[PDB]
Parts: sequence; structure tokens; C-alpha cells
Amino acid sequence: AEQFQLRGVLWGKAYSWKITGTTIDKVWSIVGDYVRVDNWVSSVVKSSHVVSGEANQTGCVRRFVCYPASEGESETVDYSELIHMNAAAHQYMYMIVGGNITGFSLMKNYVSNISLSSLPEEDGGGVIFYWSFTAEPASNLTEQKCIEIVFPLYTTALKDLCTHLSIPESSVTLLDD
Amino acid sequence: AEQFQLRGVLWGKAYSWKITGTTIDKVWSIVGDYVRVDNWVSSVVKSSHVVSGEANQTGCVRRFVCYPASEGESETVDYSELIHMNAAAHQYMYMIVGGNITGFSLMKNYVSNISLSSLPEEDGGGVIFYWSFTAEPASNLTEQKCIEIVFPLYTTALKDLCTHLSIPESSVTLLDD
Ligand SMILES: O=Cc1ccc(O)cc1
Ligand SMILES: O=Cc1ccc(O)cc1
Ligand SMILES: O=Cc1ccc(O)cc1
Ligand SMILES: O=Cc1ccc(O)cc1
Ligand SMILES: O=Cc1ccc(O)cc1
Ligand SMILES: O=Cc1ccc(O)cc1
Repeated sequence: AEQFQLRGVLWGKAYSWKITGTTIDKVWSIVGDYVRVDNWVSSVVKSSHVVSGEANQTGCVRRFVCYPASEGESETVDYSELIHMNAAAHQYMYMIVGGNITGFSLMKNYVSNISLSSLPEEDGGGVIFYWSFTAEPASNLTEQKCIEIVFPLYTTALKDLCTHLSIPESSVTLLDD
Repeated sequence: AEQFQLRGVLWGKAYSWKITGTTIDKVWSIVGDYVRVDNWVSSVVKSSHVVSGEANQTGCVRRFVCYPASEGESETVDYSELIHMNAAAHQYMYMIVGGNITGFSLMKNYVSNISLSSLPEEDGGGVIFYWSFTAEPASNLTEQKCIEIVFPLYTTALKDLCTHLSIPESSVTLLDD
């Protein structure tokens, strides 16, 4: 029992938002439909389908297609595997297992976590949206560059969430901003 | 760019608590002092110190010793590595890399995440304490057993945190997931 094995360290960051004027169920209807992320981050994602396993069950793989970055550029594609799903607890975990999404496909073993929590009713309710990622250090990136890839997308997704919820963007507050 | 590599799924769960009556900095002074977890979960941990790397810097390993879990039994020991740290953002990640801590040492690649967030000053303040874990599925365990091992420890740790902060136990509220 007096021995240990060193492991590599990770890059990453976790973010949390408070969302008012909605419920965990309404947010989850959009955010929790993992294989239909095209119905969530619709400003970036053109379409999305399950390509392995059963839709939204642990182990399944989604393939989604992103709109071109500019006129002459091609659409890009993501493959990501649901590696944990707990719908009852409004939380899941996924990782990129293929594709060529700009920035994201550069990272080594990008793994992301989403968790929704309800604030107590007597405090006016609202939802805490937790979203984190990690990636393994590799020579072609830095942690800072990973954060510069991830955080603007998370930000866009929170804005797209509001659009689908028909609530104002001001409904969302990034905690510790 | 149209193929993917399937991976195994994970076990785990994420929990969030609201903590009132304190500040994120006070909480962090206890929770974020990774190598002195004996100053936090004092009802379980007898002693703790860094045994590899620089204290509370990513890559470091702490060794801590726990009191006999029940009478008759012997002390147990944990070795865990800090695999991510962002002190200014009040979040870190660690994993067990050795030892024989009851329950926790049975899991394969136990990885845990702690993240503190401030609720808006505007809406009354308070701290959100996020704590999650994953483990790799293994034949000698079940995910249910993992949760039965982990959750009571997290719960005890939040109680001990209140003791050290000199705030009532009523300060902590587990959020509905
Ligand atoms: O399935 C949700 C989940 C999220 C974060 C974790 O750390 C573990 C599980
Ligand atoms: O966090 C995963 C993710 C990455 C890129 C997207 O377009 C959508 C989700
Ligand atoms: O807005 C405060 C509030 C108090 C008690 C409730 O049940 C709901 C809201
Ligand atoms: O989350 C890991 C952990 C386990 C036992 C402890 O006593 C403290 C932390
Ligand atoms: O008994 C083994 C041992 C190793 C490192 C320590 O810091 C303490 C004990
Ligand atoms: O628990 C989160 C986690 C992140 C990256 C991994 O490689 C494994 C687990």
C-alpha cells in the first residue's frame, strides 16, 4: 500500500452559469438531447445523427456537421461518444473520437462534462449550468490555446440555448465573471 | 476525417451544493489546500503531506493517512496525484494513484473534480460547491457500489468543512439534480 504510479497531468477548465426564467426540465429538453445538438447550438451545427449505438444512450456516437467557416470552405464534421449519461440527474459526459472540427479536433482526448442543477425555490429558482473540459497536453497546442478554442463555443452555445428557450440573453450570467 | 475510435464508457456522478454564510475565498482556503486535506476532512483524515513534486502544484502527489474505519481495523493510506490546478478559478482535479483507503482504493482510475463558483452578489451571494468523480468500469465492482462509497464521504467532507469555517451545518444544501 506504500507505493504509487505517476500519471500525466491534464489541461482544462470548468465554467458555470446561472440561468433565470427557465426550469431544469426546459433546459434539459434542449441540452440533454445529445444526438440532436443541431437543435441546440444551431448557429454552428447544421445537422446531427447517431451513428453507433442507440440515440442518447451511454456508449453511443453522434456525428454532427458544422456550417462552413467561410465562403469557399467545406463543412466540418465531429464524431463524439457519450461516455456517461444520467438523465435522471441531468448530467452527461462525452469525448471527441473523430472528425475535423476546427480547433476541437486538434486537442488530444477532448473530454467534456455537462451538469444541470436547480437552485432552491425560495431563492427564486433558476438553473446552474456546469460545463467543463479537459484535454491531454500535446506539443501542437497549449492550455491557453485550448481555452481560446473552447470558451467562445460554450459562450455561443449558451446564447443559442436562450434562443431556443425564447428567453433574453440577459437570462444567463457567467459565474465569477 | 470520416472515421472514429470507440472507447469504453465511465462510471461516475457529479454533485452540487449551495453554501451560504461564507465566502468563496474562505471555502477555498480549506478545500483548495490539496496537500493538507487533514485540515479539511478531519473526521476521516489523520495526517497528510506532499510526497512528490511541489505542494499544490499540478503533478504533485499527496499521501494521507486515515483513522481506523471501524474498531479493530488498521489505519489506511491514500496516494493521490493533483492532475489539474487553477487556484484563481477555484478548481482542481485529482486521481488516486496508490494506497489502500477503504472503498476508494477498490475503484479503477478514480478521478475527482472540485470546482467552486460564486453566486451573483446581486442575487444574494453564496457559493456553489461542485464535486464529481469518475471510475473505470471493472468486473470486481458496480457503479452503484462506487456511488455508495463516494457520496457519504463527500457528505462528511461538507460537514467537516462547516466545522472548520465555523458556520452551521445548515449552511450547506445539496442541490436537486
Ligand atoms: O454523467 C454525468 C457526469 C458528469 C461529470 C462527472 O464527473 C461524472 C458523471
Ligand atoms: O463541447 C463540445 C462541442 C464542441 C464543438 C461544438 O460545435 C459543440 C460541442
Ligand atoms: O422569490 C422568493 C420565493 C420564496 C419562496 C418561494 O416558495 C418561491 C420564491
Ligand atoms: O475524493 C477523494 C477523497 C477520498 C477520501 C478522502 O478522505 C478525501 C478525498
Ligand atoms: O511508509 C512509507 C512512507 C512514504 C512516504 C512518506 O511521506 C511517509 C511514509
Ligand atoms: O473524470 C473525468 C476524466 C477526465 C479525463 C479522463 O481521461 C478520465 C476522466
